[PDB]
Amino acid sequence: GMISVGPWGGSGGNYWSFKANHAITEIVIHVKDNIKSISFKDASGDISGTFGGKDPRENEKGDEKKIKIHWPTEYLKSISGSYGDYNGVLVIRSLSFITNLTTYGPFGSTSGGESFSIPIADSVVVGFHGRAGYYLDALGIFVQPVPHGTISFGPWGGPAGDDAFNFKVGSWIKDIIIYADAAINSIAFKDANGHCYGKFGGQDPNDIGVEKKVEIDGNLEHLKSISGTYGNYKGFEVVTSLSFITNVTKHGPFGIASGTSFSIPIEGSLVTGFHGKSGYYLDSIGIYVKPRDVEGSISIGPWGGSGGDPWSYTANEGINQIIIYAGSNIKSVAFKDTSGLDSATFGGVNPKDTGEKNTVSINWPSEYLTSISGTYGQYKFKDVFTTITSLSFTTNLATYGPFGKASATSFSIPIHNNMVVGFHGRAGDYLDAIGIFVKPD
Amino acid sequence: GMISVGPWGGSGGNYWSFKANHAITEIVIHVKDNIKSISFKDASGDISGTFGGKDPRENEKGDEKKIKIHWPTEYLKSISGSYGDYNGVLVIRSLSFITNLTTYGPFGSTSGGESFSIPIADSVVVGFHGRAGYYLDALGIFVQPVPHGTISFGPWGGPAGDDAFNFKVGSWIKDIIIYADAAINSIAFKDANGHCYGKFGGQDPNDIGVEKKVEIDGNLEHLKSISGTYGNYKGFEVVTSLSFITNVTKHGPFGIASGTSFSIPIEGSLVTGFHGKSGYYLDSIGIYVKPRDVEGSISIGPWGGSGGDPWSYTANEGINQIIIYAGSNIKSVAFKDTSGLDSATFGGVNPKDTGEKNTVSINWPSEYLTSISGTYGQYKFKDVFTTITSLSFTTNLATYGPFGKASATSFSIPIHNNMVVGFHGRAGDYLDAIGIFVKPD
Repeated sequence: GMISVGPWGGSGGNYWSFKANHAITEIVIHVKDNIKSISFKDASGDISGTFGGKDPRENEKGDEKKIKIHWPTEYLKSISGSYGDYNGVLVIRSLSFITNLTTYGPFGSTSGGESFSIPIADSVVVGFHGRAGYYLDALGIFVQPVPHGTISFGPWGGPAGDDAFNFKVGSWIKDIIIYADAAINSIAFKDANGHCYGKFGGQDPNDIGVEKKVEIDGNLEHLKSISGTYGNYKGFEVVTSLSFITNVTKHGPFGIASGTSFSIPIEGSLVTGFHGKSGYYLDSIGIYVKPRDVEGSISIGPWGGSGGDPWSYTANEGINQIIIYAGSNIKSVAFKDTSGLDSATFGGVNPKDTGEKNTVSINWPSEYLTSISGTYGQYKFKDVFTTITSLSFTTNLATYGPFGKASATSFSIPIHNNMVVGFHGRAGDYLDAIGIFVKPD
Repeated sequence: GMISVGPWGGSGGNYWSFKANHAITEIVIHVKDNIKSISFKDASGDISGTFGGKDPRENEKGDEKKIKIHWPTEYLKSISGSYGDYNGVLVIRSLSFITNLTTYGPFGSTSGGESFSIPIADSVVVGFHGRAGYYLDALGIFVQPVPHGTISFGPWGGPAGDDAFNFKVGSWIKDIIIYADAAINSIAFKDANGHCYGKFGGQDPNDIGVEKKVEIDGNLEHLKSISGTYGNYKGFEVVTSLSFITNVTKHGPFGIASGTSFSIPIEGSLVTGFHGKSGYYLDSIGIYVKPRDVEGSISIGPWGGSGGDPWSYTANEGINQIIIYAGSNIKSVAFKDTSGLDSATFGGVNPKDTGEKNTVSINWPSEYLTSISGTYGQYKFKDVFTTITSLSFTTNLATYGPFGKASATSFSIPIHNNMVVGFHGRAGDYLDAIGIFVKPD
């Protein structure tokens, strides 16, 4: 489960990759004028084999530079460098390796090239990829988030804005509502669950702009990336255009393409959030991404009634906390994870009937969710509803609950060798129904 | 899911591996006296990068040789070669590449030490691994079964025998029964289900040997490989000693080590059967292996009564067919897979009583098993039994059943985005209990 970034450099040579089994602790380059070749080593002593360095010319050859990464206190987090001509072929000319502690390089030549850098954070480099033949034509990285982190790119745009925004979702981005004329005036977003984020921007009464929507069909499509431009608009530096890149198509552009353009060459990603600043307009924006082994999880249930609005929550890392409100039945549920991803509250919408707060703690990852059990049936307040009435959560070490009160119809899952990676169901005033997402382990 | 074989060669340099994403279609070696270096190229054009050849010497470059594999009509299945001293280092001295149609090589010096060969069959080489520094210290391969096949190794031993054996299991080897004194007189095996395999050998009326047992605890251990010796015993060429290699320990030797030794350096393998020849003694023995899954498997259930004997069945490739004999309930169920793996029959141990035969076909892989549901209740013949009363099987395309007759209590599994890879439960005269093994998709 990792995100591909890049590669940067020429289009020649053949694709290679090296996904380290253990942390990357060494990089070996041969340099003269350009980068002749690269190889790697992980913490276990495994090596990647050498990419590039293939002539037959012996001179050229290049001086050996070894770069040490002091795992675990130091880890590789990113790279920079430059590309440009060699013998007529577009290749890597210089490289720098960026850790949580310092930067190594640049190695190679700093002049006469197109340089690249990556506006990334909260990442660890767990491998490389690129192109090679006689030379290293191109180089990229594979990244995973730091423990308890979420990879982010950007933001791009200008420095101002009065309202900062920052969110991550536990399902997927389903809708994007943009207002735009020459600039992006505002953006807002909806969850798979129908939860709305923002109106970030559009505070200028004279200048709200013109509404356009992106509607993502989650059965066929997922948001993978963004691109756009930023520049002047009425004296300010703001986002002037955006496009939304999925696995199917590119939506937009929205706004008009002016100033500096930006993009992120990423694959294997799902966008799970956005951060930036807005005021009158959209000053700056960047994304949060999670790796997609989006080909992946088993779903069980839900159990319970058919009322309520459907919801789902999949952890970014590990489910840490459950907040259950209960009385005679389960009014609401909510989840938190070790990376700080907190679900909306599912249920508990009628303030006359919200029950009592219960918190469940899970010492993740040595303790982790494993199953649920409970009952469902009729519950009356003003109307009659069919809901979850009692609920328990089991881990590898413990069973928490039951919360609520037992009604006749019980439910349970005689299941083993699994972990629970998220939940789903229906909720309105109460928790109508609940089930689980599981993976082996 | 692949098995590692070898590597052969010295302990110098560093470990490396290459697992191709598509079929290996090219191999590049540099040869002078030893193999200076190696790299690979798969059908999409992706390269591995170069292992070895870090020598700063010149008449140390070696001549480049390319080997093409004419995929998909030709595929790599094995290798052979030799290793020995070069400048005081134990390295790969020569190599050959073995295909379904032909052999390429030898490349390098044959005159030189130790040769190696692999008595393998039904394999596809999907990768290599080895050790490399200045030179190519060592090489091995990763393998998978051909479609519908099972990787085999051996047999080792002498060429005669009046009887022959050849079986595979759908659980694992729990027991091994050996009669031995100076040679191996006979061998037998038990399933995890207690089903017995043969007694092969022990036909000398004057010389049957002393019994010894190996018990494998299927919770902390699994059979991985075997080794042993073969040579003369009273004018027969037979297996003289065997040991049984698990992920933890090595059980044996049984018999006495005399004549020629054999071993097969594999990792990632689960032994799933045996083949060979036997008569008075054990003439020859070989193994079947399956990759121990880097993917794990979720268990659900079982549902039903507590009576009976535990059994499990896990498909080698994918479930193809099911046989049930239920009338007023369920005497037995059985299963077949697309690789020829046939399960035992799980109860219908009463001559009297076996209901009517029912064959269910699944178009694996385009059609595949989804879940189950049934009933349990009380069934009476001579006495009273809590068994599974009726039963149904869902796939991604259809349901099959029920069989027999629905009772009071009806269990089901509200599961999605999964495939069933096997079953487990309890059986006697009837199917007391049944549950499933699932994975995502």
